[PDB]
Amino acid sequence: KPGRTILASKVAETFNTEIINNVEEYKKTHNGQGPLLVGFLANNDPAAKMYATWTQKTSESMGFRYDLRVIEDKDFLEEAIIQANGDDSVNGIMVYFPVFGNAQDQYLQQVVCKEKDVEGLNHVYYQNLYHNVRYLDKENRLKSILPCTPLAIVKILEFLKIYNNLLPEGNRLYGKKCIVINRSEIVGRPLAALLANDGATVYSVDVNNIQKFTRGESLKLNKHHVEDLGEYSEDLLKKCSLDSDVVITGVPSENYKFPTEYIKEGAVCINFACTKNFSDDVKEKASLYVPMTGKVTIAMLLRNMLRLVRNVELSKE
Amino acid sequence: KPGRTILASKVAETFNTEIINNVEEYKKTHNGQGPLLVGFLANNDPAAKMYATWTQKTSESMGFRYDLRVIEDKDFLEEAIIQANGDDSVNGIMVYFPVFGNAQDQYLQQVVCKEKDVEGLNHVYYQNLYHNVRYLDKENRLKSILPCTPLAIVKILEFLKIYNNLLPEGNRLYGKKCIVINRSEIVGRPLAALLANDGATVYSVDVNNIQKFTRGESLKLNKHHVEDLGEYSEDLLKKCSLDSDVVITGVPSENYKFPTEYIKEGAVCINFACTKNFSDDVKEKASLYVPMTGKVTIAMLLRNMLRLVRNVELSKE
Ligand SMILES: NC(=O)c1ccc[n+]([C@@H]2O[C@H](COP(=O)([O-])OP(=O)(O)OC[C@H]3O[C@@H](n4cnc5c(N)ncnc54)[C@H](O)[C@@H]3O)[C@@H](O)[C@H]2O)c1
Ligand SMILES: NC(=O)c1ccc[n+]([C@@H]2O[C@H](COP(=O)([O-])OP(=O)(O)OC[C@H]3O[C@@H](n4cnc5c(N)ncnc54)[C@H](O)[C@@H]3O)[C@@H](O)[C@H]2O)c1
Repeated sequence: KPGRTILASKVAETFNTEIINNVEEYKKTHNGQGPLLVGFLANNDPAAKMYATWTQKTSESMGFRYDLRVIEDKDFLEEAIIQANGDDSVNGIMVYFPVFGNAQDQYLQQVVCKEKDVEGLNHVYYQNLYHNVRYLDKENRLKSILPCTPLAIVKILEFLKIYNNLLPEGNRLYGKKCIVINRSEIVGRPLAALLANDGATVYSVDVNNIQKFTRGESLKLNKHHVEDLGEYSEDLLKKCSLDSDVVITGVPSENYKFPTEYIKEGAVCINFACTKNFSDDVKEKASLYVPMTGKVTIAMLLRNMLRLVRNVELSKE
Repeated sequence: KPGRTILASKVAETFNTEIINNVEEYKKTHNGQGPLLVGFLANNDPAAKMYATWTQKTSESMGFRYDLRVIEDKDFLEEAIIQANGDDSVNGIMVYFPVFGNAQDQYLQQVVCKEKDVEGLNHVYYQNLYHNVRYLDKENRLKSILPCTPLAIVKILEFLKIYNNLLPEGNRLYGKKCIVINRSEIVGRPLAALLANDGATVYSVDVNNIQKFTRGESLKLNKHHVEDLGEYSEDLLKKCSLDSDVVITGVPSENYKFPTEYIKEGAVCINFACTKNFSDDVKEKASLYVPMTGKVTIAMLLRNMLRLVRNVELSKE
């Protein structure tokens, strides 16, 4: 029996009602105006532009004052971010990567004012995710947000009902096997960790080697315990994936193909890469298939902003 | 006439007297004990171990309580850093890269407690270097340190007398042409920038393309203006280098060779890569030749620590 297909939009539909209401309350207190979310586009990519347009329309639709400040020359994007940080009118900032396409982007993600960083690119949010820190302040008022991409995927699994919503917080994924074909510091590694923290065993795939992320094994630090595995062998990946009942993928290659033999029956497949790295025939094998995150990522990024704003008001004094 | 050769040690000799005296004053106030500098070694590299030993002996020699906490499995190095951050006894922390050998190391460099980060790996010090910020606080008490590697190279040039010590601060390199064969976010890019900020025109070389870093061109941000150049062409590099009277190199390849034809007569050559990327015959062409930074980097890293400590006492209330 062929597997169904769930669109990112359908998942995002769920959050609309929640997000909207939060914005309305904001509008009251802030004399009719909603929060100003700025988006920096500094790359010449049709896909990025398309996504940017999506974020634009979706946010405006909800009631956000969205501004898409496009930069010509890469190096000035930084400067733009600086004055934007100081711009009180600006309530949230996001950057459309790849800007430079290397370490620089990772530098830039640390330039955005932490309080306004809606995507959760700032290092602090990453540490907190790895060390299971829920808040920021001592008095537990300011809740620490998580980077939208992995947070979205999680929410996707929650929607798909994989997260057994009958177990205590941080263990809903107990008896589950997951595999993430990506270990990028921006999404892959954090995603795998985030999953493992919820109970599931994770097979983290990388070009060089594979690893097995599991629950924290220390008392000095509540961080996921990594179990290193054999060097990247094609047939090895197969074995790992076959055991995994949940597979996530995010390889940048526009011509990547995840062998459908690897997919286990009933396996839930999710792709976050801006490209189609999944082989079409995957439908009959996977129980559920989500072609691309995108729209879901946007919803999270938005609600994250709402949390940041609430945090600003919460830390106003 | 063949060019001379200056050893990193000889340069570091200069700072000994300064560093020592600062430590003695510290010893008084802190009942005979000097500052505790911890070094995390988590890589299986003969060179790194050798360097670690050097830092160990040099610091102890000066009067620093040096501890070399070696970690077996990479993933636990992080945890070690955390408890070390909280360890009040620890006055400074440094990490021996490559730990993981990828993005992770860049993640880890942001895990070290900013106040104890002696090498200047933390993002804040990088921003300040790029935005010419001298201090941290509003009242201009806490001076912001710069990452030891590029800071060392600068000090090397200051020693070599390239920095015309008769011009006002931040313009001693005015009529000088420099080229940096490295654009790593950790050293290359910051170094080139740091140089340009002092007046000199910089040719930043990368595997993909070359660029021309120059003085700040904006009023909204005091950041060096980058002039992008043609894609990396071998004979192009030649042209750039020929104009450059000062050449710095840091390519990781143990078998790299910088064609001596590129070197201009009287050109000052410096290498910071842990490997010999310079062709031996370079002596007759270059006016001065510094084989490797190492020892100088250590001295800076040390004095940086002294500044951090002074900053801690300075921000005690
Ligand atoms: N949907 C979104 O909102 C969103 C957000 C962030 C990232 N992304 C996607 O993720 C990509 C991130 O890649 P990057 O720029 O960090 O590049 P990179 O190549 O440095 O990292 C890619 C990661 O995937 C791994 N990978 C690459 N080829 C692989 C292969 N053949 N087999 C197994 N693993 C492989 C790499 O080892 C690495 O861990 C982006 O290009 C984008 O397409 C999408
Ligand atoms: N002496 C010290 O204390 C110290 C400190 C930091 C770094 N280092 C050295 O610098 C290296 C940093 O490299 P990385 O790990 O970031 O690796 P990487 O390959 O990601 O970056 C190396 C940088 O040099 C450039 N480069 C590489 N090959 C080149 C070539 N053939 N021609 C021109 N440019 C080239 C790359 O484009 C990049 O900008 C280290 O391996 C180490 O050897 C030494």
